[PDB]
Amino acid sequence: GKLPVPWPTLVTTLVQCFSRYPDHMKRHDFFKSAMPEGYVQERTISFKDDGKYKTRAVVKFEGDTLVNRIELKGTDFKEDGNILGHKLEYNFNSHNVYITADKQKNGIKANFTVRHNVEDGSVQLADHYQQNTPIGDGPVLLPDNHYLSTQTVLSKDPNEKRDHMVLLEFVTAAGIHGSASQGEELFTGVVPILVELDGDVNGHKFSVRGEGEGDATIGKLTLKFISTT
Repeated sequence: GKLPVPWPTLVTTLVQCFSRYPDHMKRHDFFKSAMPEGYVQERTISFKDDGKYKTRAVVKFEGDTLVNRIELKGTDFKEDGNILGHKLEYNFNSHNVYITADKQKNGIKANFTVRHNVEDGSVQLADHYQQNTPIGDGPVLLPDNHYLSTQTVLSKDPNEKRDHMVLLEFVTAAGIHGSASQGEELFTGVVPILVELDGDVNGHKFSVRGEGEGDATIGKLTLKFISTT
């Protein structure tokens, strides 16, 4: 049934291994280098003047499919804030995701602030702190400082009765001028994606399933998400 939080607030949680890394930046793509065993992605997302999401995801291949399985816990939300009050517009701004190497954890950190347009013309900030750690023992690529630049469109399937989100997204790496990892080569074509999210926000339980595909050569995601609550 109807999600207890707005769909746009879940976009960042719902596969940065599909980012387009230009040729001169291929040695800085941690995300693909960790595949197929994958990485743990953790965030705290602080909704300013409101509550927070804490998320933990395992992103890895299962056969031909790139799977993102997430547990999301939301706390400290206001009953008539922009999130539980469903006051956010159905769209998604462009952001820069600033990445730094975390040499101690053999992974990366990222920081960025999402801007969610509110229906009254105000803006709801969602401040993201992110950490990714590889699951496997094999070498990974630890990047120089750079960012991912995003572009997203949200739409609906006119034939879908369930609460859902159709998403199209393009992401390119920037901020820095043969394959740089074996894991990079698992992304050379179109790759099927499965996303499974289990959520609890202020005791409102929900789940989301997404399916679609990624084309990392052009930085493109095409996914449809359904509330499986």
